[PDB]
This record gives sequence, C-alpha cells and structure tokens, in this order.
Amino acid sequence: LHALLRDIPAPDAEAMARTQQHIDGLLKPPGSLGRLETLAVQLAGMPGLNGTPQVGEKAVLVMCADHGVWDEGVAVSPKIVTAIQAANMTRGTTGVCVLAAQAGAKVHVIDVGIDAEPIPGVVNMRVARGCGNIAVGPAMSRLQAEALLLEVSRYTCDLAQRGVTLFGVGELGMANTTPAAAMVSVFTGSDAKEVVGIGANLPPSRIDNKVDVVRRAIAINQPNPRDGIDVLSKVGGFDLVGMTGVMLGAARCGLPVLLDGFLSYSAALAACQIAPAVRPYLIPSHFSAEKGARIALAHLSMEPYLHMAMRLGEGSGAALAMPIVEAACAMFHNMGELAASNIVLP
Amino acid sequence: LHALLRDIPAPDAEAMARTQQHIDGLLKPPGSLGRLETLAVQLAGMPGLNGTPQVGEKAVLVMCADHGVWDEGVAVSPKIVTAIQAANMTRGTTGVCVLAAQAGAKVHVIDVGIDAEPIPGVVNMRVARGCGNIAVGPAMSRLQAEALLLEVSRYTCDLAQRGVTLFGVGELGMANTTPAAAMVSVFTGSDAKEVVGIGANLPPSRIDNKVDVVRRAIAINQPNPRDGIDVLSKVGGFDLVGMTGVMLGAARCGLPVLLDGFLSYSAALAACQIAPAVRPYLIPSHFSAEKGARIALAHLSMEPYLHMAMRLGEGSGAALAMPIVEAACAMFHNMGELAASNIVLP
Ligand SMILES: O=C(O)c1ccc[n+]([C@@H]2O[C@H](COP(=O)([O-])O)[C@@H](O)[C@H]2O)c1
Ligand SMILES: O=C(O)c1ccc[n+]([C@@H]2O[C@H](COP(=O)([O-])O)[C@@H](O)[C@H]2O)c1
Ligand SMILES: Cc1ccc(O)c(N)c1
Ligand SMILES: Cc1ccc(O)c(N)c1
Repeated sequence: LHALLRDIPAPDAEAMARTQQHIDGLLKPPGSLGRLETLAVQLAGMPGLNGTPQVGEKAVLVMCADHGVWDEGVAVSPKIVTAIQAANMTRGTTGVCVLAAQAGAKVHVIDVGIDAEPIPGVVNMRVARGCGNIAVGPAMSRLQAEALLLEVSRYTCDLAQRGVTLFGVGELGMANTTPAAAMVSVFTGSDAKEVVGIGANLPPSRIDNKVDVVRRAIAINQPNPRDGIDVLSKVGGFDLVGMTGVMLGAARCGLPVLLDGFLSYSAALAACQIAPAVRPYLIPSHFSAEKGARIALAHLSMEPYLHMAMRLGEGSGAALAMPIVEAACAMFHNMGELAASNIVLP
Repeated sequence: LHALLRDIPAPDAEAMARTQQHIDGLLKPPGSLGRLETLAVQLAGMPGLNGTPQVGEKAVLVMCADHGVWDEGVAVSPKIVTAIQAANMTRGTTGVCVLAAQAGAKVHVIDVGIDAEPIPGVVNMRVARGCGNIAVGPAMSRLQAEALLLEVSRYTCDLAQRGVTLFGVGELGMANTTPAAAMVSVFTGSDAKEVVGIGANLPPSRIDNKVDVVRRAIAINQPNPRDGIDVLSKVGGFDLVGMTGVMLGAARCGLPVLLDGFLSYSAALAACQIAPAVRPYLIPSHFSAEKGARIALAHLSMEPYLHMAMRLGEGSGAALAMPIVEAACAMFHNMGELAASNIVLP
C-alpha cells in the first residue's frame, strides 16, 4: 500500500497549459464557458487521459455493506434492504442503473460486507457479514481496512486496462450516514449536531439519538484525525473503505473519479488525508441534501455542478454528472476557432 | 395575439397526481431523488406531453439580432460578430451546436434582425437591420413587437407538430446584455447598478457608462412595468422579443421550454408579465455568471439545476440541461417498484 500511494502521479502541467491555450482560442469570448473550461483543463492534466480531455468507457462502482450500528436505531429502513437492493442492482431496476444507462455507463456492484448470503452476479469482496457496531467499538481492524483498500484499488485500475477512463463511485448500506457523519465530524472538527442528517427519511425526533450515537462512537474509539486509515477502520464501514479505495486506485491509474453524495464526501476526506495527491483526480457531481454536505464540501474545497436536492446514494449523482464531463470534452474537440473566422477580441 | 394568450392551457392536475403516486412507489426512499421527482411531475402536467413525463425530439431556437445601442460603447465585441457567428451556427462549430449535438437536439438559427445581408441557411424573420438605439428612443414599435411575437409563436408550436416535445431558447446579438439589464431593472424594480454586468468581457472601467446608458434608456422611454409588450418594444430588442415568443408558443402548445442564461431570464420576465399562465411551462437550466442573474431568478422564483459559471449565451446552457430532463423521464419509466421487491418503508 505504501508503494501504491507513493506511485500516484502528479498532474501534467505541460498538457494543462496546451489545453488552456487551445480553449482560449475557441469560438467564444475567453472564459465564457466557465467551469466547463476549468473542467476540461483538469482532465487534460490526468496522465491516464493521454494529455487531452477525453472519455472512453464509463463505470460506476457501487460498494455494498451492512453496519452493526444499525442496531442502535439510527435507521428506519429494514436491514435486509441492503441485500435486496444489491440484487436489484444486477437487474438494472435501481436509480443508479437507470441513470447510468442514460449516460451509457456500466454499473459494477461490489459486495464488501453485506450481512446475508452471497448474491450471484455481484462481485464478491466481502470482509465480513456487516462491520462492527461503531457505538461500542471499532468497525474493523486496521489490517482489514488496508487489505480492502488494496483489493479495491487494484480492481479499479485493472478496469482502466479494459478501456474505462471515467469512474463514478457509489454505495448501498442501511445506516451508513451514521458512520459517514462520524468521519466528517472527526476530519472537519465539527460538532456532531452540525453534521448529522436525516439519512433515508429518519424521523425528526430520532435525530437526537443518532447524534448521541455518533458522539459515543468517537469517544469510545478515539480515532486519530491525522490518520485517515485509523478513522476509516474505527468509525467508518466496509462500503466507505471501498469508496476510498476506488479513489486511490483511480488516482494511481491517473484517471478521473466523479464523487456522488454525502457518503462519498466522507470517503473523499479520508482519501485526501491518506494521500493529498488524490485531490487533483476528484470531480464533484451534485450537492447532497444531507445536512452535513456543506461542511464536508467546504473542507474538500469543492463546489458541485448540480443542485438537485438528491439524497438517494448508489452513485446516482455521479452517473447524472457524466454527461457534463463528456460536454467539456465535446467543447474542447468540436468547437471552431476564432482565428478561422477572422474574429479578433480585445 | 389575444386569442393565442387566451388559449394557453392550464397544467393537468389529474396527470400530476397520478405521476406523484407512481414516483412515490419507485424503488427508493420517498422523495430521495429530490428535484428530479418534482421535475417529472411538472412535465406530467404539460398537456402536450400526453399525461406523462416524456421527451421526443429536441430543438434549440437561437434568435439573432443586432442592437442600435451598440454605438453607445457598451460592447467590446465587433458588431459583425453577430452575422459571422450566425453563419457559424449553420456550420455546427459554435458552443450551442456542439452541446446540442451531444444532447441529440437540433439547432434552429433564426434571424430576427441582424444588421447585415441575409445569411443563407438561416431562418429569415428579420424585422429590420438591427433595432433602434434604446438610449435615445424605442427599440421598435409596439406593432413590430406584437407581429414578431405572433410569428415566432406559430413557428414554435408548428415544430411540435413535427415531433418536437422539448424546446431550448437562445440568442446571439452583440450588446444585448444592455437591453436585458434594462428590462430586468424595470420588471424587478432594481437599480441599474445592481443588474448591469460585464456581458461579453466588458472592461471593469466601461461599466459606469453601461449603467448610465441603461438609466438613460429607461428615463427617455418610460416603459410601463405592468405591460411586458411595452417594455419589450421600448427597451428590449428583436432577439429578446423572439425568445419571449418561443416561450408563449411552447406554452400555447402545452410544451416545456428550457431557459438559458441572463438574456433568457429577461425574456421570461416579459413573458410571465404578458401571460402568467406561461410560468408552469418554464424550466431553468443554469445559473448565469452575469451580475443581475440572482435578482432576475428571484423574481421568476426559479432555482437553476446547474452552476457552471457560464455566460456564453446561444442557448448553450439549455442544451446542457436537456440530459437532465431526459433523466427525470428515465427515472419515471425505467425504475422498479418497492412493492415488487416486497420492501415496506414507514
Ligand atoms: O448519497 C447521499 O447523499 C445519501 C444521503 C442520504 C441517504 N442515502 C442512502 O440511504 C442510506 C443511508 O441512510 P440511513 O438512514 O440508512 O443512514 C444508504 O443506503 C444511502 O445509499 C444517501
Ligand atoms: O447568456 C448569458 O448569461 C450571457 C451572459 C453574457 C454575455 N452573453 C453573450 O454575449 C453577448 C452579450 O454580451 P454584450 O457584452 O455584447 O452585451 C450575446 O451575444 C450573448 O450571447 C450571454
Ligand atoms: C466570438 C463570440 C463573441 C461574443 C459572443 O456572444 C459569442 N457567442 C461569440
Ligand atoms: C428502498 C431503498 C431504501 C434505502 C436506500 O438507501 C435505497 N437506495 C433504496
């Protein structure tokens, strides 16, 4: 893992400079396409894209797992929904499946810790049948976290060898907004009350209990904010670790990764803490309706492109933003040039 | 025109109720897809869509015209850029062409008042070679405004008869952010300084002159805020009138219209003033980087889906948001149902 993190490539400033120059010469007032131009330049700096903003195959990786903390009453969804929904993922009937199809992306469902029998058709990387209840102890051991990071990292960069150039990250796990809130609180240093949300329709009353659970998880585990792996293993979950692993793998592969909602933000905070070199490869999609979204994004210094008040998860937001990445590529390669039309602007 | 405005259909509450019920039963926590769900319901209420969120053919109508107020030094772009760019539109090399292609939409370039010889391949509906300089008088007569509204309205609803179910509106005209700022100031009652922006890269110094021009236009013409046609004819332009006409035509046709940037916001304010029944058919795309965008959107009570800091115009933002409308339709029709998976949520 030390090797993996040491080999993450830095962005290519040379390709980025050539990109900027080419964009400024396009048939439009300089900088008029705003964030679409900055996005194109960002992509140009990613070594896996061959010095140019391009999109080949697209894949959304969905990490599924159950959480022990579900027993603390922090989630109203039946625990079996994780297993049932994971199955539905293979049938193409879920939100991310429908949105990924529209974007022409393929969905990879990965079981990293569902508490049920193996689901055929789902990639099997399960660490255990659900992680430990973070309210009374750690979610898993440091070794288990590191191994899963390694495993998912390799799987991710291996897909690149098959044509994939754009990744989307998602998750599925009842009660996972609780460990997500805990991680955000630890990494940003915010009080649990400011970062704990309603998740998948938790009643407004039950919120207090959720906040107490988050506080208890932190107190009992004493996770070290300066060590993202320590935080993940103590108050995270298998699905959160998996998402972090996709981010490290894509970065090592020098390829772009589209974030999704609140759960992915917590995973990205862990990833950037573990390896700052990962940040240049992260691309925001939407602004999650989860309460702690604003704080999490502020520490990641990211401004999402889409404001859809979405809070489904599954990587549905990542899929929805893929057309945007393709649009920046289309602008870059298909627009005409000012000089060719004899247009001169001051 | 009185007939046209009197025949705009009200939204179908019955179809909308059936839509909401169907969405609530989808494979996800109720309301978790946020604005995507509200958008699907909105579309279901539009009589031209056959009681269901659907998208057939897509078209972006680009209204091109020159403005007399260009002579007041409010724009740094050479005036001929309108004519040159209009030509480029027919060659598919402009920003809206590239983005429309990506969304699978067709671009209709309409000349409603370019100050140059006719451009082959462009729809000819020119009122005159540029409109009057709003700084010293009206842009056009009330009759000219009404006729163009009628003309564009019919052209728009006629396209519907050919399969088009989703419209996007755009414009092209050097100096048009000046009359746009004037209209916004009049309709919202905001001071010119709060609504005048840099347009297509106007230097920060020249801003004062632009503000004075806007104030002079209003003072000299004394447009009546309660009469959108009066405002359009006095301190508007041919391109702005044309965009308003697309909105009235789509509404009469009971079909959805995606707005673009700042220029389209001013046209939408005029449209809603002329006929409030038009509002239910308007769909925002992005949040323009133009200074007066916030104020204009607030009076339209709209919250854009995309924050791309774009300010190109041409209808490029409308095209970029088309995939979003298609996504709401895909969600509605392709997602599985909770009941079928035996999932029960409180
Ligand atoms: O992605 C988000 O922003 C998001 C926000 C709120 C809830 N969710 C989803 O709902 C689940 C977590 O909610 P909860 O109440 O069980 O903690 C999980 O399966 C996520 O996919 C996802
Ligand atoms: O759509 C916007 O929000 C937008 C914001 C600023 C500038 N523009 C474009 O630039 C032109 C108006 O800018 P200007 O400086 O000539 O008044 C016109 O041709 C528009 O297409 C468009
Ligand atoms: C080149 C150029 C200058 C100004 C504009 O508004 C556009 N669309 C294009
Ligand atoms: C049905 C259901 C319940 C909770 C969830 O997070 C999802 N995706 C789906």
